[PDB]
Amino acid sequence: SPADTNVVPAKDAPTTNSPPSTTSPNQAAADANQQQAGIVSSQSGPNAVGDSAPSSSVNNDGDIITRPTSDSIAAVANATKPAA
Repeated sequence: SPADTNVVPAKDAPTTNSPPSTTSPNQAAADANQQQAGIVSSQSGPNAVGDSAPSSSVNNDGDIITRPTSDSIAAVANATKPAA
């Protein structure tokens, strides 16, 4: 029974479920993933307490991004263009 014999991490899996948050990026994501898996809260006790998941917002550096790393470089760049 194929399409089962071979299952690999989905496209961009690290941070798929990760919800667009500005409060606790990781916690918020370690939860979308939590409910996502279907694992009820009351079921996993101590575990689902202090935990993080890669977040779709957190970006590669600590900083809690609010838009693509690229469109952010684009902001700084644009805001600096003396009249040719």
